Order: sequence, then C-alpha cells, then structure tokens
Amino acid sequence: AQYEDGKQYTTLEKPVAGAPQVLEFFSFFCPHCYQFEEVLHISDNVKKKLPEGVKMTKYHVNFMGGDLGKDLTQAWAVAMALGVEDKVTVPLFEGVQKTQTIRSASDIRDVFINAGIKGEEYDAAWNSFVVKSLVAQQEKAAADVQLRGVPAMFVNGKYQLNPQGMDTSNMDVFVQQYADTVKYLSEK
Repeated sequence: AQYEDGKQYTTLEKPVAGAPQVLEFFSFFCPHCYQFEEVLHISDNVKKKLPEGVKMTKYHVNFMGGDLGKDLTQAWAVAMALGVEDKVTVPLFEGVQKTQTIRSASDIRDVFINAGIKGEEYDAAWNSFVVKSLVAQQEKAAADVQLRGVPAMFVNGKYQLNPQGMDTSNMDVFVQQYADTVKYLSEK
C-alpha cells in the first residue's frame, strides 16, 4: 500500500479507548517540538486538512527538564484553562530553548504577564483544581500510550505518526506528508 504500518505510522498493540481524535504530545524542552511549532507549524497544517467537527488536543509532558518540566506541564494547563495557548507557546519555546531566560516557575509566569494575562488571573488558575485535573489529564493521556518520546501524535487512540519514515529534504513536503497521513488515519 502507499500508507503502510511501520512506515508513516505505527499501530498501538495496546489501543486506547475513548481517546481524543487527534492527540499531540510535546515539551518546551524538546528541540523537534520547537521546529514543529515555529518552523513547520505542524498542528495548524494538520488542522487545515482535517474535517471540522474533529477536535485537536495538545498536551505537555513531564519527562523532560525535571522540576521545570513539571512546572511547564502545570503552566500549559493554565494556558488551556484560560484559552491562551496561542499567546504563550512561542515565548515559552523561545524562553526555554533560544534565550534560555526561563529558569524558574517565576520566569514562566513572566511570559504570561508579558503576554497580557493578569497576575491575579494567572496565580488563581495556577492554584486552581480545574488546572489540577487538567494536569492529571495530560499525565493520564501520556501514561495510556507508553510515552517516552516527543513530539508525538496519536490518531483515535490507535495510530501513532512515524515522521522518521517521511522525506526531510524539503520542509514543506514533509509537513504535507505528515498532514496527509493524519487525514488518511482519521478516515481509517
């Protein structure tokens, strides 16, 4: 076939029921994740090729960057709760990987403040049990799929994207192959 298990995707021997339709995992410490966001715009290009009525989910993971990694998972929960993902994603990536000005929870907080979220609002969310359960959700979704590497994308809790098996000579061609694979898998 043109799309083959073990080529553009792998199949979970242990499928996950009730999973989000398109589920992406990343870390702000993850160098390919940086590229996926700023250079390739993977999520947005996948979105453009999916029907509508398909929900897309993106979760942060703990297994990179130790204590700061977990702070970032909680901050990402704050971003989801407040709906400000599109305002903090780029400065969090750049603060961790480019300027390396993110070294503490307070530095993460600074990114949100500079993006216009108010102190009161950030701190209230940070300490809320809505954000606690949102952290729990990120952890459980990753746990369900044996996750030891990012970036990762899972379609309907049964297929995992395999970008290693796509041409990388041309960044644009890579992105479309990836997005077209997600679409194929979603129609499966």
